[PDB]
Parts: sequence; structure tokens; C-alpha cells
Amino acid sequence: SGAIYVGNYRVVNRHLATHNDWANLVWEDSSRDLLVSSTTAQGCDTIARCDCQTGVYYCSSRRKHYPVSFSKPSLIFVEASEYYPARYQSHLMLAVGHSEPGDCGGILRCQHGVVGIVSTGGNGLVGFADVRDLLWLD
Ligand SMILES: CCCSc1cccc(OC)c1NC(=O)N1CCC[C@H](C(N)=O)C1
Ligand SMILES: [Zn+2]
Repeated sequence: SGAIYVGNYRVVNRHLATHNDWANLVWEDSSRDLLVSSTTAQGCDTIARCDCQTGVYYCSSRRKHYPVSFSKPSLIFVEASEYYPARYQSHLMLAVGHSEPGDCGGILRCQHGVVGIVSTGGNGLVGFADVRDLLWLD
């Protein structure tokens, strides 16, 4: 679990959005596993506007932050799960690092701010949904 709170927006993994997120929907994209909902209070986060490929992410299954080198946002095949059919997920960045089901929503940050959130993983990999191209969040 986890979310980004910026301005009057809450960014979450689309597959973990709540009834409240859908009732206050701003934008969603199943191909990116992202959903943004509106909030009444001002958020705590700021968004990176950069091309960093190194950063640090929070891994809830280890209660720890890990440094990572991650690929540029791209279209990557993601196998079927209880949440989605087998498909290509766009704007996804992969890295070698631990992750397991439950780690989605953990934030990835570089020196400039929030880069994205954990969205996929497996066998020593962790995938992050990029949010740096969503300029309207600011
Ligand atoms: C219960 C799923 C076990 S596979 C796994 C194994 C290790 C880490 C994992 O995520 C952090 C995952 N989970 C996973 O990749 N997805 C399941 C939820 C929806 C994700 C998506 N964006 O399509 C894909
Ligand atoms: Zn950066």
C-alpha cells in the first residue's frame, strides 16, 4: 500500500484504489496502473521533473529503503493477475531489488522529488509506475 499526496491530488495504484478514490476520480489509466483522486487537504509531497535513473524506494515487506538503478519509462509485458488480464503496462521502469505482493504503493524518490510508485515485481525485480510526465499534478 501507499500513495503520493501532491497539491489537492492523491496518486495511488489503480488496482488498490478505494471506493472514495473512485467517487473523487480525476484521472485513471489501466495501462499505467495509476489512479488520481481529489483531496480536501494540501498534500505533503513534491514531484521530480527530471531524467534520473537512480533513486531510493521504500520496501514495505522489509520496512526499509533501498537504492536502485532503474530503466527509462517503457512498455513492458505484465503477466495476468487477479487484478488485470495479461497485457503491456506503459510508463513502467524496472530495477533489481526486492519486492513482493503488498509492496505496491511504495514511493521511489531521486534528489529532485518523487519519481513514481511500486507497481510490479518478481524474482528479485521491482517495477515502478512513473509519474514525472504528469505535469498537471503541480
Ligand atoms: C499477487 C501478485 C503476485 S506477482 C508479484 C511478485 C512480486 C512483487 C509484485 O508486486 C510488487 C507482484 N505483483 C505484481 O507484479 N502484480 C500484481 C498486482 C498488479 C500488478 C500490475 N501492475 O499489473 C502486477
Ligand atoms: Zn531526479
